[PDB]
Amino acid sequence: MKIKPVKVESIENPKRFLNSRLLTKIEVEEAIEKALKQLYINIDYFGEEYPTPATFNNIYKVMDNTEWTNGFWTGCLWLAYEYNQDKKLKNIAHKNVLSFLNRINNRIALDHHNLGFLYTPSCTAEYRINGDVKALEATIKAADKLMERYQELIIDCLLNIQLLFFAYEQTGDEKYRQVAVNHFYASANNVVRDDSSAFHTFSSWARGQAWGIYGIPLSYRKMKDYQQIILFKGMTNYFLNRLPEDKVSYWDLIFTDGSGQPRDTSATATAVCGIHEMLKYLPEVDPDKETYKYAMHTMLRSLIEQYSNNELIAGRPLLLHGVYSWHSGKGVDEGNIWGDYYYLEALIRFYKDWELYW
Repeated sequence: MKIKPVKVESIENPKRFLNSRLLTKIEVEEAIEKALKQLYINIDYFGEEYPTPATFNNIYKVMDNTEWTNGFWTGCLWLAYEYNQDKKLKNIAHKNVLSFLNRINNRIALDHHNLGFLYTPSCTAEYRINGDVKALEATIKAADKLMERYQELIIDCLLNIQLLFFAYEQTGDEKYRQVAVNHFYASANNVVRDDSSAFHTFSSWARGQAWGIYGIPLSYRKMKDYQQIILFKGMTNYFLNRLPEDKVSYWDLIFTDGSGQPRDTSATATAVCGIHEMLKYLPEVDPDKETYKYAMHTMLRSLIEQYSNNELIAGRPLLLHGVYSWHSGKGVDEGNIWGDYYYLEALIRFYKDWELYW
């Protein structure tokens, strides 16, 4: 299958990225340590329960395993575990995994399309880390449910399908791969506009753009279609060209400095992960490769220096100033758990050779 032509905008004023300082080991390390201090605080606060999708006045409420976002909390714990190998983290995160197994076994609150977001950073993550068999079981069950739904289109489905590529690799069953590949091309052609912008379902919502920026290289790993690199370039350049002075996306990329509109830091964290991933594969002769490298550094630096949480009290997020849903008035200028997750994932990506949960 083919990818429709898209307009790849030239990266405007590339020196805005190229003239910046790369992040040092100590800077990233200190950001990770600050994040983990908050996580350890929140461990005692949440116990075996979960943060709400977004904070309220920058304090998460405590909820059970029933939203679309619970996996991102366990994801934070596993990422912390990547850094310090603390058995305490493993023990809590594994209890979450058992809860996720229970959730899929008993079909509890699973009327959410992105089973990938729920099971990948929680269950597939533990499997990646230590081969836990119940984490594997939950993941395969999640994958099977997704397969059933894809026979009985949203941009974040580009991350959703990673669960299918995993199932293909684990079982050898080609059907997982076929559905994954088919859904990729259908999403790419439909949910991405000709100017390389995006909408949610089939102005430019920043997180939707970032889902594409990360979803595409994730899929590229498993498909190796060069037109995916072109599409990544289209979507990424569109994003970078609409970043404000501090390089942190406003919630909608039609807004910039002086708009008075809230930022969405979660979109920027996700884009940093996406660019980091794509750079593993992008040819050295790509004239924009170095610009991308510096871009992701400048974006992540701003998140660390200007947006990361500095108040270490119960319920605080890792990262401030996200937007959950502007139109519903939910989590507007609030921390959110996926933003926390991708922020920490970006830090871990920069710090170590990280084995992807995705």
